[PDB]
Amino acid sequence: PVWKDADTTLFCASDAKAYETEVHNVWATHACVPTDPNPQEIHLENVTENFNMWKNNMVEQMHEDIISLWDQSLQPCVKLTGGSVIKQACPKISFDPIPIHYCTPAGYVILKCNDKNFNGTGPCKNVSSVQCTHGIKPVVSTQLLLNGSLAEEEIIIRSENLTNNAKTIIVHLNKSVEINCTRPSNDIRKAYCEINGTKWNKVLKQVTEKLKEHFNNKTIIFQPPSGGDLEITMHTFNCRGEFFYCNTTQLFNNTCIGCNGTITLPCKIKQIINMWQGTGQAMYAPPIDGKINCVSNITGILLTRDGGANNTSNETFRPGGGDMRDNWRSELYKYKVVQI
Ligand SMILES: CN1CCN(C(=O)N2C[C@H](CN)C[C@H](C(=O)Nc3ccc(Cl)c(F)c3)C2)CC1
Ligand SMILES: *[C@@H]1O[C@H](CO)[C@@H](O)[C@H](O)[C@H]1NC(C)=O
Ligand SMILES: *[C@@H]1O[C@H](CO)[C@@H](O)[C@H](O)[C@H]1NC(C)=O
Ligand SMILES: *[C@@H]1O[C@H](CO)[C@@H](O)[C@H](O)[C@H]1NC(C)=O
Ligand SMILES: *[C@@H]1O[C@H](CO)[C@@H](O)[C@H](O)[C@H]1NC(C)=O
Ligand SMILES: *[C@@H]1O[C@H](CO)[C@@H](O)[C@H](O)[C@H]1NC(C)=O
Ligand SMILES: *[C@@H]1O[C@H](CO)[C@@H](O)[C@H](O)[C@H]1NC(C)=O
Ligand SMILES: *[C@@H]1O[C@H](CO)[C@@H](O)[C@H](O)[C@H]1NC(C)=O
Ligand SMILES: *[C@@H]1O[C@H](CO)[C@@H](O)[C@H](O)[C@H]1NC(C)=O
Ligand SMILES: *[C@@H]1O[C@H](CO)[C@@H](O)[C@H](O)[C@H]1NC(C)=O
Ligand SMILES: *[C@@H]1O[C@H](CO)[C@@H](O)[C@H](O)[C@H]1NC(C)=O
Ligand SMILES: *[C@@H]1O[C@H](CO)[C@@H](O)[C@H](O)[C@H]1NC(C)=O
Ligand SMILES: *[C@@H]1O[C@H](CO)[C@@H](O)[C@H](O)[C@H]1NC(C)=O
Repeated sequence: PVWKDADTTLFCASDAKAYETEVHNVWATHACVPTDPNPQEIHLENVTENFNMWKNNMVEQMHEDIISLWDQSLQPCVKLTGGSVIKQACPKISFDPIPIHYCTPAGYVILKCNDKNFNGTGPCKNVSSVQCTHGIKPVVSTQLLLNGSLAEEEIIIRSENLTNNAKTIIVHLNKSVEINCTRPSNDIRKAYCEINGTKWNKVLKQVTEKLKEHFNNKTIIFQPPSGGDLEITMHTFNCRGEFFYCNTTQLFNNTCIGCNGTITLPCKIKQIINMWQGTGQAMYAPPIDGKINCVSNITGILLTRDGGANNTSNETFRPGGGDMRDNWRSELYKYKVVQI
């Protein structure tokens, strides 16, 4: 019953249905094992551990998989990679991320912080031990984190160094905000997302107050990104295979804290993407026919605070994204690998 921080090679578990053609099911059928049918965590009594979500290998462990997963599934007609043009087959596929678990091999375990207000760094008091993590959907997105877990109590602000403006801030919402995005049946690339103005605005209000506590009640200001390539300037995600690019100016720019209706963001489905796995562009074919719809829960926000504001009374925050390791860090933050 003693251990030390260490890294090893993990394996995955998921409930992939062997028959299903959906790319995540297929990727998990041949690369992951069946989920533990008999899990049991082991509370360690009055044991206090330290965690660090910004420096956790599990996150790089998951990243590598999703990159492998996307490489063998979601695959472009043409891939441009620093002066190369590999052409390929690019058939429309079935895409809907499932949860995947991360388990340790014999000789190690994962420590799971259960402080409902854990921020991801430092000390944790109620510490549990698990063999595998819970089911995590590997949802790829910028600006908004969708379909994830929620914070159990207060909205949590996660960062490696709040004081360093270069380090990303992950907001962990305690209440989700539904976001419905549709590309109507037959511009075929035109689409949009609908969001409750009231709900979203109340949540953003609350978020503002949280950041207030972390930044000496200094005026909090939200704005959209200042410069970017579209993947970052817009809220980007994949819905049923298609890459959606939505303009979130109406969430971070009306402030509005008579505005309380249904926010409607304009989006566009882009065949040509700047990849997240590695630098390069990938070009897909045009969209599939019929209404393409994905309703998702917004569960977190990726923010970047402005710099050089030290001499003012304001703090400016803009939605960020691009590095997916932060998206995985969004769910894995409470886990840590220790060798027995
Ligand atoms: C650093 N590391 C290595 C290479 N990367 C880049 O160069 N990126 C820059 C690029 C614009 N310049 C945006 C990229 C991005 O996020 N693409 C993206 C694609 C599809 C979806 Cl669905 C999505 F949500 C996002 C991030 C990845 C990060
Ligand atoms: C510690 O977390 C575990 C996980 O559910 C649970 O027993 C309870 O929330 C906490 N226990 C105590 C004694 O606080
Ligand atoms: C969410 O957390 C905030 C604190 O940031 C709190 O005021 C609010 O009541 C919480 N709401 C829910 C639904 O948990
Ligand atoms: C996280 O919590 C620890 C301990 O309470 C604290 O030292 C650290 O500053 C916190 N980080 C943030 C971003 O709140
Ligand atoms: C946090 O950022 C500030 C500003 O760059 C820096 O001076 C400080 O050393 C950072 N904290 C740590 C622990 O490095
Ligand atoms: C989502 O949007 C479409 C089109 O506006 C609508 O038909 C549907 O009822 C909305 N809600 C859900 C849960 O799909
Ligand atoms: C938006 O959510 C609020 C609760 O915050 C609710 O009163 C209202 O019915 C919702 N709006 C719509 C159009 O469903
Ligand atoms: C922020 O303002 C609130 C006012 O409700 C006050 O109670 C609190 O002490 C202030 N905190 C800081 C860090 O300025
Ligand atoms: C998003 O829409 C607003 C208008 O609502 C526009 O000013 C802005 O340029 C758009 N964003 C981008 C990156 O084009
Ligand atoms: C929103 O901010 C953007 C700056 O990127 C700009 O289009 C616009 O002036 C702002 N909104 C309003 C209502 O002025
Ligand atoms: C979120 O989950 C819903 C229900 O499982 C799904 O229909 C939707 O496609 C998911 N969103 C994304 C972006 O994958
Ligand atoms: C969206 O949120 C509701 C309530 O927070 C939850 O019951 C539901 O499972 C969430 N959807 C997904 C796809 O996780
Ligand atoms: C802004 O303030 C932080 C901490 O107060 C400091 O670490 C950082 O270097 C400052 N930035 C500039 C440009 O002075």
